[PDB]
Amino acid sequence: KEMPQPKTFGELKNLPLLNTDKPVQALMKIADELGEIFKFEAPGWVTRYLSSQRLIKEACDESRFDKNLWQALKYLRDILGDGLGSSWTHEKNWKKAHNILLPSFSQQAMKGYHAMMVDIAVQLVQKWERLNADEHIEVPEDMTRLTLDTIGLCGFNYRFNSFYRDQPHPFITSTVRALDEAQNKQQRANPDDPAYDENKRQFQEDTKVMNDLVDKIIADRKASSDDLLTHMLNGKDPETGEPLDDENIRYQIITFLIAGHETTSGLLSFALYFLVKNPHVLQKAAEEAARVLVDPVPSYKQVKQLKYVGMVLNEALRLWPTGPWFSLYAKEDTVLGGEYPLEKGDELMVLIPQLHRDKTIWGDDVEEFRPERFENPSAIPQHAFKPFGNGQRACIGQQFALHEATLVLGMMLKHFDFEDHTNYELDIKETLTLKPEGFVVKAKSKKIPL
Ligand code: HEM
Ligand SMILES: C[C@]12CC[C@H]3[C@@H](CCC4=CC(=O)CC[C@@]43C)[C@@H]1CC[C@@H]2O
Repeated sequence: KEMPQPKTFGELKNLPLLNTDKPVQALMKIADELGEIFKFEAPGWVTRYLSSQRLIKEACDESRFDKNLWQALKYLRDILGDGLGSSWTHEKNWKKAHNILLPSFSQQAMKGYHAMMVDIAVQLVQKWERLNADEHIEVPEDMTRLTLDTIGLCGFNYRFNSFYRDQPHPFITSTVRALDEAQNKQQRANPDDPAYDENKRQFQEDTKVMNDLVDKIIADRKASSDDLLTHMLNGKDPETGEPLDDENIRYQIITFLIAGHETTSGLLSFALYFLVKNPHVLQKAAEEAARVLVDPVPSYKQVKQLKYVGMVLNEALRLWPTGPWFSLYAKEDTVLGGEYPLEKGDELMVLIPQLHRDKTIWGDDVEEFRPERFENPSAIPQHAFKPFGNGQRACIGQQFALHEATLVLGMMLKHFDFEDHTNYELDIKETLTLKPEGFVVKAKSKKIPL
């Protein structure tokens, strides 16, 4: 009945427990101690963190709970406005943009993106083919080169040309710094203190970087396509008959450029990490890649046939879902789990990595990397596996991400053997989205021509 809560610090309430650069990992440790639900209060906000499938299945009932803008997401509205992921479900532009953009993620759209995804994937493989003997690969850095370029090209017919730069693209640097600031601002007792004026200035500078790139993309399109940008500019919502206005279009462009790259780069990076730490799994995945990818360019159908590679990616998303949060609020008063009364408006936060370690669902070996868990996906209980969120606010990009990641990981496993040459110790960096910081490998080419 009474809800668990970690210790408080006077008027700071629970906030000092989140003074860390790894908040999801810190909150997982609180869930370890307190169980499937605990309340957390800051001077500015209150939420309840959920970790069990039993309770999360209830939170995913859209007749009782709607998507909530949790604190860091509210901060991102300064950049993303009422773009798709940062709008309330009841905000006019959510359903409008959802209706206008959903056909850009049809299976037919995916088939149309395939050749562009191959273009960027081939650039990754060629970069690695061209390294010298004394070199290694910076894995998340190169995955982010690939995933930013892929959403640029597929979504906007724009080439970031990230493989032509040996430093991250400036859009990446500004994305990391802005999302890091949204993460950190949550932990500040007094965010309007002038101590944080320099953080505000930098956040505005990163916002201007993003908006300058949006201007270039828009100018490029004028000076040149059936893609996301086409639908932003020309589509009409079939419900309201209305188009997106120019202000919301700008928010959507930034929205898709950010969301289209970071979680997918983290996934590819974690997937490669788990493969080199589990060589027998790597061998099985590499065997599938060689058996299926018989042509120099993978076809759309061949990527759909990479079943074990798909299982590898799902299992990586099980252990470290790379956007590890989604938040709900109670639409009306209701009792959660038969035990915890909630009031209309009360916030819930789904701790996805902890959901994915629910032993009553997965068994006791929750920490083992075992892609065979996903051999028969219909055998996984409803709402036990939620790396893409829930309901009408689930990830619109889920099929895009998985097709890109399956294609790229398949080509990687076809073209190289991998060495964990530093015996890398997993260090998970959090800037809202997760990545294995510092993960490096050496690739030995299998000498298979493109
Ligand atoms: C493995 C990669 C990905 C993961 C783990 C992921 C995860 C998520 C999650 C958890 C949400 C729900 C957030 C919430 O409820 O507050 C979401 C929403 C979203 N994702 Fe992704 N995502 C991935 C890839 C992508 C890609 C490639 C795109 C774009 C092409 C994308 C665009 C979006 C957008 C626009 C939303 C908001 C949807 C809406 O509210 O209408 N994501 N994603
Ligand atoms: C806001 C957004 C959907 C929610 C994303 C956000 C990028 C950062 C992010 C990381 C997470 O760990 C949870 C999901 C969030 C909070 C995405 C940027 C554009 C998309 O609309």
